[PDB]
Amino acid sequence: SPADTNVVPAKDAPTTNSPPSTTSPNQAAADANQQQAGIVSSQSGPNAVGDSAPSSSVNNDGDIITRPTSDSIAAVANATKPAA
Repeated sequence: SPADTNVVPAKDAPTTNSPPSTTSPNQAAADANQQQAGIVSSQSGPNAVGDSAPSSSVNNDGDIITRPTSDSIAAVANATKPAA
């Protein structure tokens, strides 16, 4: 029974479920993933307490991004263009 014999991490899996948050990026994501898996809260006790998941917002550096790393470089760049 194929399409089962071979299952690999989905496209961009690290941070798929990760919800667009500005409060606790990781916690918020370690939860979308939590409910996502279907694992009820009351079921996993101590575990689902202090935990993080890669977040779709957190970006590669600590900083809690609010838009693509690229469109952010684009902001700084644009805001600096003396009249040719």
